[PDB]
Amino acid sequence: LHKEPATLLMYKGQPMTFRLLLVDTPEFNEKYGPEASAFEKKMKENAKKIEVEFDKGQRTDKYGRGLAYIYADGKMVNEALVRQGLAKVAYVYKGNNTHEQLLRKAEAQAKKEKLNIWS
Repeated sequence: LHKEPATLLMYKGQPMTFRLLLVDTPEFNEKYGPEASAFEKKMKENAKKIEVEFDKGQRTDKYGRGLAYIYADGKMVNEALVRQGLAKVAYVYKGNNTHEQLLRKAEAQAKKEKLNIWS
């Protein structure tokens, strides 16, 4: 796996929608929805540099969205949302799952700390 540059996303010169692989933030109309969006936006904007990392499976979902691990100055958005209790670890049968245990760990930390979603 490898990281690629992106800018505020602009990927290889085009804007695409990106989805956060292996994590399920609540939607805008759900509890913690707004706080999840706001955590994520701030982390992206304040970042000096943004990077996208594809997994070894499909690169796009059925909606056309990039399935990726997104990194702000070397910190994984996906994981930090999850650690904040602001996303749950998503289900995956197989394939696009390389950071699963890393992310499970964060969730555990968040759950035992009773943060946001777990409360």
